[PDB]
Amino acid sequence: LAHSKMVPIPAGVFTMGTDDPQIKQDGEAPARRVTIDAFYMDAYEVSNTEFEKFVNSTGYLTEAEKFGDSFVFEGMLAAAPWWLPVKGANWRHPEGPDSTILHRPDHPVLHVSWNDAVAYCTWAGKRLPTEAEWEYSCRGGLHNRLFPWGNKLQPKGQHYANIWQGEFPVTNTGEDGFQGTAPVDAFPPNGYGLYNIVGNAWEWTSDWWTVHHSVEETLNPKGPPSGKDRVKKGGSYMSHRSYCYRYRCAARSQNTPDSSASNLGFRCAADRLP
Ligand SMILES: *[C@@H]1O[C@H](CO)[C@@H](O[C@@H]2O[C@H](CO)[C@@H](O)[C@H](O)[C@H]2NC(C)=O)[C@H](O)[C@H]1NC(C)=O
Ligand SMILES: [Ca+2]
Ligand SMILES: [Ca+2]
Repeated sequence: LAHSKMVPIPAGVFTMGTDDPQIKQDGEAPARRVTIDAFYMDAYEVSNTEFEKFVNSTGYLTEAEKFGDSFVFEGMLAAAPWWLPVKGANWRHPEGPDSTILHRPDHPVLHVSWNDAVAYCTWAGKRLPTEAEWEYSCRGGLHNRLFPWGNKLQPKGQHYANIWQGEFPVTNTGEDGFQGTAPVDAFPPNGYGLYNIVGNAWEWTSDWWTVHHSVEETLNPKGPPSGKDRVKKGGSYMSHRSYCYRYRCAARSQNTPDSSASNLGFRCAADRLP
């Protein structure tokens, strides 16, 4: 395993967002040309094992642990009836106190807040990516496509990401091989060498959330200077076309930075190799 490895994301110009928004309320539009300097991105979502190294080193207590609860999806025992605040749910106990990570060390760490993620990434000599860096990387060198790999959900009849199959939220068939999370190195890489950039765990980025974007060309944009929620990207193992069509690189959602949940993790980035 080399689950803290990073890949070089090349310098480039890309179209962020889309002029054919699928969830207009989320400010997927307008499409805008963005220039990104070369940098490095974690190939993998941060895993339980990698987060455990951080905690062993620092003694860090996550915000869910301090608050004493976190959000868990009902189907695996609030924003929706299927999100329950579970006492004792946290990164080590993803469905509550009588769950464990012992059998899933290589799955993405969950129940980590924005602050938790920033602490980890900085400890590791890295940082969170910006939304623009994250989306550019997600797109994997392709222009104006829905997914990191193209426009077809199952190219060549193959599953390319861990999302939901079946009727959400009642029945997840596990057709793609995983009902909950998958190992961080599951599924094919995109064109830049990134795994699970759509699906599996949602991913925090550094930006404050807004839905108001200019079409002006920008360079290494950081998002708005203020806000109340931070941007998350990429969808999760819960995502489905029928209700949360957000396993697209252009998609986006938000949460307050102290929020945590059983489908939300992160990966780091860095200007240079640490
Ligand atoms: C985090 O630290 C724990 C506690 O030290 C590690 O688990 C121990 O590791 C030692 C050293 O190899 C083993 O001999 C013990 O059997 C382990 N003890 C227990 C109670 O599990 C753990 O491996 C560390 N985690 C990571 C990811 O580095
Ligand atoms: Ca799945
Ligand atoms: Ca992901």
